[PDB]
Amino acid sequence: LTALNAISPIDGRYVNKTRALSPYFSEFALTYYRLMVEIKWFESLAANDTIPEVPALDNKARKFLSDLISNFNESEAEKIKEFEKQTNHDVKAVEYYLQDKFQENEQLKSCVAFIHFACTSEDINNLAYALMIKQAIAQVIQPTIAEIMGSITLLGKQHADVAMLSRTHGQPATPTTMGKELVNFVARLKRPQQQLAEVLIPAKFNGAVGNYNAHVAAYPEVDWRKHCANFVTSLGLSFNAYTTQIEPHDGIAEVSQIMVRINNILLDYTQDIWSYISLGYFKQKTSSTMPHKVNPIDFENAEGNLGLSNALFIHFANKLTQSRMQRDLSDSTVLRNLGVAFSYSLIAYHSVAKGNDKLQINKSALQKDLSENWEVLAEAIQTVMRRYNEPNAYEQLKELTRGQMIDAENLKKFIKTLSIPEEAKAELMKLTPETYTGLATQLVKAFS
Amino acid sequence: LTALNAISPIDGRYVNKTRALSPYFSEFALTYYRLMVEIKWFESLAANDTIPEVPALDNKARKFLSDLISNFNESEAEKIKEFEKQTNHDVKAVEYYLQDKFQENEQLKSCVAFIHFACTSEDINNLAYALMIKQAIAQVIQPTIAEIMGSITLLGKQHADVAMLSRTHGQPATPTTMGKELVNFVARLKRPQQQLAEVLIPAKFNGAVGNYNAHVAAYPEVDWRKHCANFVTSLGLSFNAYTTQIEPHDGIAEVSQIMVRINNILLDYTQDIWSYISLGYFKQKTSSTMPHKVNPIDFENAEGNLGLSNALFIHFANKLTQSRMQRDLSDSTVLRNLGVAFSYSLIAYHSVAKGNDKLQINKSALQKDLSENWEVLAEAIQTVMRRYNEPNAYEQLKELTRGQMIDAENLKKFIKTLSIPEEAKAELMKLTPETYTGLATQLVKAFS
Amino acid sequence: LTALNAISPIDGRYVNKTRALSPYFSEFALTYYRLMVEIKWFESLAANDTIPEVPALDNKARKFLSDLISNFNESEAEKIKEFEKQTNHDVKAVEYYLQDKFQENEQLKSCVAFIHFACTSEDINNLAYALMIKQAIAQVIQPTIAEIMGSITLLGKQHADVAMLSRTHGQPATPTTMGKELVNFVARLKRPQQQLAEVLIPAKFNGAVGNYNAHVAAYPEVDWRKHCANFVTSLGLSFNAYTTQIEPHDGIAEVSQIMVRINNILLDYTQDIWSYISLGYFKQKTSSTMPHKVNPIDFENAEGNLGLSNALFIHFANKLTQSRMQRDLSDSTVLRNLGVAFSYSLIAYHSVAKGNDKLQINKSALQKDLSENWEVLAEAIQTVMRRYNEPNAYEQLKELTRGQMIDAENLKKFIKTLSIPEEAKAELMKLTPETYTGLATQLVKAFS
Amino acid sequence: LTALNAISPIDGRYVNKTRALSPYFSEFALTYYRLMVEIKWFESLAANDTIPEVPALDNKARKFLSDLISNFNESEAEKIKEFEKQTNHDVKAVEYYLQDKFQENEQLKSCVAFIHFACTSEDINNLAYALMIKQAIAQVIQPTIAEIMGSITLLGKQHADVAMLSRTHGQPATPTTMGKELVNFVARLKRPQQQLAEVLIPAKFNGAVGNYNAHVAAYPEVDWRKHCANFVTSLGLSFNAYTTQIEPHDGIAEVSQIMVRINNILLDYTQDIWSYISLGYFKQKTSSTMPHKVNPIDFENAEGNLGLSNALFIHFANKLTQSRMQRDLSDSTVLRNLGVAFSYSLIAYHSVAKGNDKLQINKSALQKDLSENWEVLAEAIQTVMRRYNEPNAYEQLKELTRGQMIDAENLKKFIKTLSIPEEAKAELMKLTPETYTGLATQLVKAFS
Repeated sequence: LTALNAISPIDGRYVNKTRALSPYFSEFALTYYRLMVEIKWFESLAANDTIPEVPALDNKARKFLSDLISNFNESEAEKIKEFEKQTNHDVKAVEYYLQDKFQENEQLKSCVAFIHFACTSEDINNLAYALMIKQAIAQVIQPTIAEIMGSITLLGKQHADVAMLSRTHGQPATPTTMGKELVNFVARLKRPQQQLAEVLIPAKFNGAVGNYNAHVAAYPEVDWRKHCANFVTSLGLSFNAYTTQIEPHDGIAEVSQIMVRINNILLDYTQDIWSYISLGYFKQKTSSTMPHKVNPIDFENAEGNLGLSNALFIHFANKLTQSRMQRDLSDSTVLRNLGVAFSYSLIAYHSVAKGNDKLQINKSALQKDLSENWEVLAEAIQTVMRRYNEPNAYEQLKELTRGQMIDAENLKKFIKTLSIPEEAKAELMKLTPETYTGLATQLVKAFS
Repeated sequence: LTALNAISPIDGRYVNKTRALSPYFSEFALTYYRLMVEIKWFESLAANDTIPEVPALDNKARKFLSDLISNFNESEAEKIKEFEKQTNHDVKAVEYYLQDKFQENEQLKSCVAFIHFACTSEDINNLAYALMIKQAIAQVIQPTIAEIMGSITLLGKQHADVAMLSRTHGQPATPTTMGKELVNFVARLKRPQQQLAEVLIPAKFNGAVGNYNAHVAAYPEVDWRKHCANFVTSLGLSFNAYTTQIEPHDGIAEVSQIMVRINNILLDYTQDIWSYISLGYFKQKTSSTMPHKVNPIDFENAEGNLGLSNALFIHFANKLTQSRMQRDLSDSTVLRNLGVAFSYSLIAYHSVAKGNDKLQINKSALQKDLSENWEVLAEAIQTVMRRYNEPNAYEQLKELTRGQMIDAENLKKFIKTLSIPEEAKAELMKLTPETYTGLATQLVKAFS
Repeated sequence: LTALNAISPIDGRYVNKTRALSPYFSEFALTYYRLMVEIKWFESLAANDTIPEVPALDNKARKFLSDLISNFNESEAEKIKEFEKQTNHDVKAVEYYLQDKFQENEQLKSCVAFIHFACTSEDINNLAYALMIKQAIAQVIQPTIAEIMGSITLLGKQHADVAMLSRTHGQPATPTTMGKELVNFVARLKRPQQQLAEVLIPAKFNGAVGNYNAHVAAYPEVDWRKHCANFVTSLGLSFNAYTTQIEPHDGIAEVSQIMVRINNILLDYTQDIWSYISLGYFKQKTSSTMPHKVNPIDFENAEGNLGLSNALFIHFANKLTQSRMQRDLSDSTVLRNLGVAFSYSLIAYHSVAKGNDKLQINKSALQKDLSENWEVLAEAIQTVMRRYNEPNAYEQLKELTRGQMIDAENLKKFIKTLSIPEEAKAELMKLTPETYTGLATQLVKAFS
Repeated sequence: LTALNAISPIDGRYVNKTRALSPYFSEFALTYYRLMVEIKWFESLAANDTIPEVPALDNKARKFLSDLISNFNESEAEKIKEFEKQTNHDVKAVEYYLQDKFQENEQLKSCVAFIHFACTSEDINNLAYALMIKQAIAQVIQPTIAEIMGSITLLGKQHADVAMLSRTHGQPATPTTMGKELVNFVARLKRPQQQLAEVLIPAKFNGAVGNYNAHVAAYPEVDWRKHCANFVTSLGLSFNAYTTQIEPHDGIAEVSQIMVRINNILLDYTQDIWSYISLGYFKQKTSSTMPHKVNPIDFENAEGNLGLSNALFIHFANKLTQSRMQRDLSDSTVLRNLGVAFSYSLIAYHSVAKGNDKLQINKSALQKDLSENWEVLAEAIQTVMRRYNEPNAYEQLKELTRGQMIDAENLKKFIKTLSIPEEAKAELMKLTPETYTGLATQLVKAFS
């Protein structure tokens, strides 16, 4: 396999864009996390007083186990792969590897029967996946989304006071500012971004079918529910007390849906930026002094990848949350694809950041449009009329706007014919589209 | 239109099952909520000291406005429909109606210019829909889901101690209890049910494009952001400070996804109950004394409706969250269908409740299966072996289980050949599949 | 139920837009088609020589049965509903109704035991639904799509020669004509429209589980496969020889996917028209002589409804095509919603037709844009250079276009500096953006 | 990149299962097909009499071009990648490569200006993708589906006469045969499999925006529509005369939907096989002589991958079929993922084939169930009653079946109490559930 011959663009065309996820989602990562889980389980038994058959671990034993995790590499992963030759269960190959390693330590040599003690394969797998999700989000996904938010915020702040014609149903409307329109997207991102950071990833640890049966058979006297809760919560996960063989994956569905919400806001953003480029509101920043068009390719690339990511995330939320009776195995193969969904998202985020850095505001395009659309002041005139209790204020302005092409002159002429205080007239005669932006700039400044 | 000739089964075949939603989602409801919003806006202006042009409302005026809402009916809705003849905007027809009504009150007669003051149609619509969603969830949806949860919980409690063979990949596995398997579903429902109750429905109120432009044109001196925040929050909604013409609908997406999560757990439930019926684990409760099969039709009906509801909820979350620039109108028609999605859910909930009430446990079916599958004790033997540091405990039991058809006799014989303490042997020889349920019943009792 | 209180906008806000579908999809329609199917089955037995126990029907008997179908009304539907009080199966209520009616005819009085002979409920239901689909498509859906195609074609023909600036990635590109851009959509619609017309709707008729078991028990000597094939094919349907209790619904999936393909082309159309309106390329046709903006609301309404229709059609294709073993009943409730999906489509088609009729071309907007974008001729210059074997033709024009703002003057100046035949220069100096439309108009004229 | 560190299981865990697709979908494949398209275009110009500026190619020139395609390798792909350093468009790098190669041939040296003559990048890309799709389907996908169909057919034929209890709504029903139930799936696969083989993949070739503008600028006298039609149809593709810059991708949507239809039938199959395994109807074929359970893992793996494939195929059909105006670029990145969808399908097909080969019928399980469910003969008794005009035949059998547990004895006793011919009684008294399979075996034998 080379990136040239890869079928998926995640490991092919975009291989350099997605590498950050490889330590979390890959056959190597899954092996690393299963190994970590098996060792940490064994350690939890050594740490428990009511399980005297596993003695407390001494300095040298702790370090040996610690070193298995920090020294884990391709070579060692291949060794575990070697053991898969013998087993029905991949997870069993990790137990075999550990049995092998325990021989190298005087104290551990003796304790091999307690590796994977009372566990089912899914006890190990669900924890491994819970940790992969938790860490991919904490180290890669949440920080990247934070960066995109900062990027759009910076653009919003910079263009806080840049007046702009609105378009509602595609057509000239009450003005805003470019920075306000940009800040609106960051405001939408805040809630699901915080939700993404805060979700504790669910995990269970309770034997074959969720009832600690084998645990209780061997150690009726150990408080297994307490032991397993403390084990799982020690890893920074959300202990699920109530499961079958599998953790039911509703937490994966929740995380998938948070990602969908984020991706859809960003989808909306890429489509609006593309429109602003189309209108010439942005040009390329970088003959050196001459204005040039910016190619919106990065936003179009993000747009395509955001949809692919959602396709998979939506599927996960729907499919993983049914499993026949105490479970069917059809979720296993699907879980190997969590990384693919996050990868399409990540590629999209990188594209948004890259496109954002190309944008330079084109003030003259924005000003041309405002100066051609004086009709957008009509509501200002109408609302001032209302204040002074003028009856048919809306109909009157509709009669005006539909009967002539409005500019400064006709507006002034209409205003004078109104029965409103002279000061009120004067203020309306000062109004221009570029100065009818309401609280747009104030809202941008207030935004954090 | 009669229910016989309706195209949608929501207003046809299932008309009686869905009526509870009509006061929240229907052209009548939308009119009622727009009217309420317009009146409450007008009242907020009267209540504001910095807007002296609308005087504080006296006893009689408050009651008149109050009465417009409580006395609203088909007759009045038809009257508003009458005004739609004149207008581009449906919401405008409500203003016309109110202009008409204000004539009937000495004080209100004078204040007609302040109805819909500085508002855009979408200010009224988004609030109306926010309230419809909020109240449909608070009065109908959340309580119905609470009822389904209670129903499954009661079944779980009743069958807490009823031993049952598990099936993993469809095949005999470590035992559980029927009540434990039922409680697992309620445990999954807890989190999204609480999330459904807690979501404050987003709403905005800020003029044509989100910047209070018309407000500021007429009243530069009024703190509009404060006024509008207090207005929206007074209604029990989540004020959105940052919008275009529309509220961006990410809250609708969040609510839709919570509903999807709930529906998927219930989808899983209907499919498992169907399987338990298929296995004869349940029979009909209601020749009077003779056992009869229960027809799983109610669970199959729920299954079909849960999928339809999700189809729409998924669509809402994806489609409503993009809108071109300061908005396109394609969301309007889509919002008229929120009730349809909730209706498919509601029909499904009613079906689950109805099916649940038909289930009677069939103990002999459950016992037959346990007594035929002694192989499921193997892990108990293995894990006891591990405790006493016996080396190849897993391989030994695999060699046993794959070479003979296991019953009590072969098991006893194998156990005796083990090198474990005599007391350990004795306890394993007491074990039976129906008594190998681990902490299933303890977990059911602990469940709330 | 009134349209005001309906939850679904299909039977509410849009009740008048969707009535054409009521005779095909409604509880009344389903009853009508079940009745028709039961009668036509009974007639097929009378018509079979090897079934002498049902005598050939005489003039009076044929007319009596014929009249049951043509005289079917609300009153009669209510009577069948009356019998549902007694039955597990709705279809059984139709048999009871017919038993009742057969008493009114001397010959039929005697043959009541042969109503629903050897049938299962699903034999009747699948045929009823097959006919509802077949006829809704033949009478309503396919003709409406044909009308939309004609509408867009007429617009295309009218604007065949109207030069227009293209936009690729939102930005000025090689010109086309408005009519060519419109005709492109009709070209896409041709194939799935023909496919929609040609699909023969699958139907089966073979007893409880697909094997004619009950038929063969009573009449081992009758060729049931031949009888049932001829019965189903006589109705204009596609006989499925191989089924369980249900027809497996892959034909419904195929039809749903054809509808999805059509709806997506029309979705693309509504979005482009909205953009052309936004650019001012269209204005309202209908102060009388003054240009006015067209509001794109009809296209936005179509856009929203097309997505809703696809949401349901996609769901049907995925969900209806699994059914557990010899069937589960969860498809039943889902089938009652086929009409809802077609209804969202129909509302969208009506909206497209209505919007199309508002469009008037705005030539000056189109001409302004062409005259401002002479850079789009660059490829013409380059390709003429290639013809005369000029080496770096692309790089040279990129060097030109990126270094100055191109107009007629700079272009002429550049052209003269080329080493190409004098006649070649002269033809390029004649070129203008509005005259660089290639074969756009020729392709429009050729289109049918 | 190694398979261990790949994020996608397509190029990771399942790398060996998916390699067949690499020559069709990979950055290498895309380069190969772009190169082939560019060369074949150039050849089409040489072959055209009205384009004398490109002379007819001589033996040596044809072979040189031919050799570029057959000798294409990683080395050459890397060389094209080298040129991407200089270009905005990847396709341009192929032109540069060819310019380079043309130097090595006396005749071709002279014709470099005609490489990519009048083409746009998308002319090359859409053809390249059309060929990749066409060939992946013809060489890999359609033959693999053919193999799965044969596999299920063989199982159906082998078990043609093996009586089996049906289950409708999970519950005992009229018998069938195992082979009939299997053949039902192959019958469903026939139509979409033939449709998959027959679809001619759409492709266009017409310059920047679909109008041959640049072609006509340089060669007004050449019949470009005829030339390009013949070019595209010579490649075994479906010429699209009517496009913008892109081929509109409705053919990709059609192919995606055919794949969805196939995958859903196979999804249904994997779920039923899993149920038959659960019931013990199948055991493992391979202590040597003792019956052992078959683990349904291969069917569960297929189930998971079929859903992933559909997620992507559904997305393609919806998203690729809109593109803003004369096109946006967001489809480009999405097209790089066509292979991923086909790969999930292929992995699933391999799993189905692999699971099928493990199944051995377990006759005693099937016979036990039939012999315990004599109630399923009731409809036979009822239908024989109907034949001899017995009035309440259905109600009578319901009264029987609901009042006692039916076996051979009660049935015989009931039959004797009927007023039907003595021969009719005798034949019903011979009936047993295992002999009430109707035309199941006859239908299996007839199946091809």
